[PDB]
Amino acid sequence: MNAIGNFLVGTPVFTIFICLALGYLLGKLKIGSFTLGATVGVLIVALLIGQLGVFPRDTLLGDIFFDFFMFAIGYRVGPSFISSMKKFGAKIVYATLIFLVSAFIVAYACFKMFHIGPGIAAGIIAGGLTQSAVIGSSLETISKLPISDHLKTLYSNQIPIVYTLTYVFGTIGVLIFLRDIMPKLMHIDLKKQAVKTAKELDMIPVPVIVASTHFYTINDGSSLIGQTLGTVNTKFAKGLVAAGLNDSADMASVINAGDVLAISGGIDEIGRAVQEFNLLEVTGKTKAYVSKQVVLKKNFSADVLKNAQDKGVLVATLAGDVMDPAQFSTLKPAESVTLVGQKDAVSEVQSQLGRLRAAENIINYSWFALGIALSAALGIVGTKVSGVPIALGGGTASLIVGLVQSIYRDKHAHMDTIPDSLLEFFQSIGLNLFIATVGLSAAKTFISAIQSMGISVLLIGAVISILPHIITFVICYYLMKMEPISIIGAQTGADTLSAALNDVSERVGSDASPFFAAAVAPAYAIGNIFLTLMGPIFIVLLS
Amino acid sequence: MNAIGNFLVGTPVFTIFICLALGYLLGKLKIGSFTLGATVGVLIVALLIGQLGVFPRDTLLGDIFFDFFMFAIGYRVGPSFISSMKKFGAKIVYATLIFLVSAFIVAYACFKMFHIGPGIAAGIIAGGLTQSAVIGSSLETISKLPISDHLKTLYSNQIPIVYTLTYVFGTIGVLIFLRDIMPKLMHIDLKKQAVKTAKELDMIPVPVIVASTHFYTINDGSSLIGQTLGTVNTKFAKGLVAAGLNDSADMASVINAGDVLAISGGIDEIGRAVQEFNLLEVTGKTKAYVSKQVVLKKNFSADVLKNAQDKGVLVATLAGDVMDPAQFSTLKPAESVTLVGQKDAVSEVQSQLGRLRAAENIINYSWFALGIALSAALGIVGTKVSGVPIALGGGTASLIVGLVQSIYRDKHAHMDTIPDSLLEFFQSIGLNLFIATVGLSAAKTFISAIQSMGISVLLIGAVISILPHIITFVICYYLMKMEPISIIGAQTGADTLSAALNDVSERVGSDASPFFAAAVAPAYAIGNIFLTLMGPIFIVLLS
Ligand SMILES: N[C@@H](CC(=O)O)C(=O)O
Ligand SMILES: N[C@@H](CC(=O)O)C(=O)O
Repeated sequence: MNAIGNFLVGTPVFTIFICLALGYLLGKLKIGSFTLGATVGVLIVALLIGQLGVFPRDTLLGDIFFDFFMFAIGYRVGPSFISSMKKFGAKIVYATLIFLVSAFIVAYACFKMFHIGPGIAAGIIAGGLTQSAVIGSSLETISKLPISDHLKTLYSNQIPIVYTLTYVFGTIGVLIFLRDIMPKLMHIDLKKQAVKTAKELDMIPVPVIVASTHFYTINDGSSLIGQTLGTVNTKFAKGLVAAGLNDSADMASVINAGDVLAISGGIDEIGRAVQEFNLLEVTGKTKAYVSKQVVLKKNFSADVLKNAQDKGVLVATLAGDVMDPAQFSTLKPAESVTLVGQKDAVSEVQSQLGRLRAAENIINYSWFALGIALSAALGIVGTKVSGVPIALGGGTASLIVGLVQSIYRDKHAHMDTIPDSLLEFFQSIGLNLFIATVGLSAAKTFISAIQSMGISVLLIGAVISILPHIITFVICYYLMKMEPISIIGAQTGADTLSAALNDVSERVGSDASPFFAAAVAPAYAIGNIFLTLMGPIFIVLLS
Repeated sequence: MNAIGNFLVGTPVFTIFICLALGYLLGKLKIGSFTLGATVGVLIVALLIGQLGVFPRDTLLGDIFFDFFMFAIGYRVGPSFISSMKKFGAKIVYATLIFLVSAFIVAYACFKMFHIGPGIAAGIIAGGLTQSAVIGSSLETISKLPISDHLKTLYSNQIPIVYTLTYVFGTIGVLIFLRDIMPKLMHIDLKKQAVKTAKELDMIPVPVIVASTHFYTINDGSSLIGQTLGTVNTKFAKGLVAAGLNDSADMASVINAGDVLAISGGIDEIGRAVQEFNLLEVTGKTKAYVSKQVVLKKNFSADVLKNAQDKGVLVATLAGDVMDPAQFSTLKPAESVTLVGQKDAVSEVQSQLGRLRAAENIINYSWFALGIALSAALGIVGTKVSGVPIALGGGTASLIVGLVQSIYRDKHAHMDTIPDSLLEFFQSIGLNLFIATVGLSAAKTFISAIQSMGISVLLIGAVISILPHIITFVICYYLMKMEPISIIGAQTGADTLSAALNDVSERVGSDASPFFAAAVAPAYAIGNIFLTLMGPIFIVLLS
């Protein structure tokens, strides 16, 4: 009975990664009509495990794995923010401002009416308004602010316990309220209304067809044998070209017998070409005919574009698509494009068109590390407001750093892009690891604190977690008469619920997912910054 | 001058992630004809940075980020190990055994001839034989073994300093020796000889063609209008089927006008079909006609396979390819396969064929965490040999756990697969972070130790890093007369050099990369286990 606790305290890695394994299973368990979720399951399992031992809490591991989560969230939100700012109106920002004001007023009123101490107030804020940087910011503010030392220790110790108590209700309750109750009240379907609104706007994604090189070989005795390749290419419709016979690129090489054309262009265009003149579609074996993407120079000469069209290299954008010849003159200078053709001829046109680009798969670890370092440096800075040393915080600055990096990489393509699955791994495991560490830390005195303050730490959290959403929903839908889905988006962005974001995104469908992302993106940054700042101000005010 | 040090010691995240950013740039700097590399650049930058402050070392962060690296390496090596054991001979294992014996003899002789103390001996082993778990295993062994307390502190403190000194020469020197000097001595080219040997064997990868659904629409008045769909499907050659008109699947629906066939099969087969009867290749817009992968049941009925061939569902393996009908009877029971067809008809055949499978992109975080926990638990176990409490170690057990998990997931496909870029991120950043932490730790007393022991800690490391490779190369090539490339593979696997592995793999070409991986894979596990065990034995013997 003691040996198991000795083993658990001896090996922290086993404890941390065994409080993270069973949590996902508990979250994926289906009980009744609600699923607990990964974070809540991890918190419950950590709370149960932590009773056995006296495990302490490591600050650096949690800080790093939370900075990774914040950077991943900022990177994912990045591209949608500027698009929502351009196209969606300011009502998205206005809803967040209303929600923040309402939460401030309700929290102040409840804390004043119940005389809640500053430590419990910080815990209730950090739990009901689901933000994790509040714990660290409040600890730093409590350390800086002048009080008795015993008061400092008590206030610093009481925060994680109240955090773990109220976090349990916040995620599940607000998820249920924003996923079922509000759609039932508005008498809409989440899929249908969002699809209709996305159809009204132009957020609906449009698929892009990419040209490819298909190796059609010649039918012998087709009566077209004996025509020069340049005239055959001019015979092809707009957007077509033949790379050349075998792996060679020669202007005047008439058809001999059964040789390959390697037609490049759009699928329907190749189809009409085949119906114009029959050809054998053969898989072929050649590694020379490969496309390449290259960033252009500032001069971005178009005469070389015409000469490459004559030469046998199809022009396409970075995504890959045939484009109008009139776009040659009015192209964007120094814009990366993709071309298909011969092994070295594409490189020749590249040398005459611009510097070589870089592949998507490779990752700039130097840029990753520099982003993390700049996030920490930005979080260092802080100002004082009437004796309150407020600071941006470590996690909050990472969101801004990721946003700026994504926006700047969208324009300037010199830097490479982080793979998609890496971001999902980052956010998921980082958030669950931070939650597991906190829950393992605050576990021994859990039962003592739930004996000391039973109902005056859960009902307050429930009220502060539910009431502002109801007020802002009523104001937005009944009085101001906004659109249906943007209300959900703005509320779930202001409350900073990534689980609710993901659940509504997966329920709504892939068609309107770039709509919901645009609805949520402007809210997240303002909500995070103001909720991070709310903590120290509340501690100072109730103190 | 003091403020910068105060900032650096105040914020460990900034220091750790700023000693990791400049390191990659320094490694990618081109000086002369050699590149320093990421790990060596990080060590140099960490050593320069650590002079300013008094930063301590965190054990948990390094342990976790090294366990991730070891798990990623084991997962990548996994599939090749059993294939190399089956096809490559036992000479691969024999070369590693010879190398380990030679390294043991040379190290014992040098340490006895120079009376090197046990701590310096552990450091020299951990540096010259590039293995990082030696530090932790030696620290644990020194803690357990009975000596005077001052001796314990001195021996524990001297290890990282000697480690950082000799690690610099090991990677660069052995990389140069195994990449240029040995090919010059054997008078071979790394690309050509490996390609020839892979052609002699059957390690050469073979590309696989996957069938797809192409929506050919009907030419009006083609004289084939008015034939039932079943007879048209039987008219199609072996390996072809038409899903059905529009998005429907009806057996008797004659061609009306300009309707789509949605031909499915191999590209060349569709080409001969189009030449048999002309069709318009149109991109089309339909989301119903999507393929699915499903794991089969044990009964794996083949009558339903024939009925699905009649029905209009093409049969393919998980990779995706047309397969012979005679393979229907002799298929593997409960083997996952992929089918193309209608939105729900594929699900019908699935219901009659087996349980639904899972997608590639999704990751089982529960399996990841359980693997890490089992790695720690396996590393806990240990035995005693004449008073030496040897143990497997934390990092070493992770390699075995990853190997077993990859091998078991290859057979049983219920568990999902980790994405590829995640493994590369894991190994790279984890190894560089551990190296940065160690270098930042052992920096203040670096100059004092290089004043105390100048030349008697570098020449010994160079000799122990160079000489065993020369001996084993001479024995393998001149006396035993082995094959050329397997010598390089076995030596680079026995020395456990991931940088050398990656560099030779990228230089050799993608064609022979699954050959070099098979040549290196058997060596790595035995080398890691024996090099991890070598440390405590050496400490006890020289003590
Ligand atoms: N999405 C939330 C998760 C949490 O609070 O733990 C946040 O980043 O604030
Ligand atoms: N590939 C080496 C790297 C190192 O020693 O740091 C190893 O895992 O042992």
